[PDB]
Amino acid sequence: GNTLISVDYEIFGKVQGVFFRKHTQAEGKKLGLVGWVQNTDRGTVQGQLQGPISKVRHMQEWLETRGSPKSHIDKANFNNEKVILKLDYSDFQIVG
Repeated sequence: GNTLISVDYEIFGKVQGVFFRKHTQAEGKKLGLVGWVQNTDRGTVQGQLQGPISKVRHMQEWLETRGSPKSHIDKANFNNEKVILKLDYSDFQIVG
């Protein structure tokens, strides 16, 4: 059992109408992460990532430069980066 972290994310850019949520869920699962992703009312994509630090950090880089193939990302805001006792999530859902 490694040090587990959680981080909140919000992604600004051409991120809706580009299958962003599907590809986020897929990549999170590929990297062994749990959490969630949704569209927000301000046109951004938002969620949390939880998992081992190297895995979360990789997904953070994904969210900074890549996302779904047709998306382009202006900014990824991260906050509430915290060490956690255990995962709060058992899967990675698209929730909104």
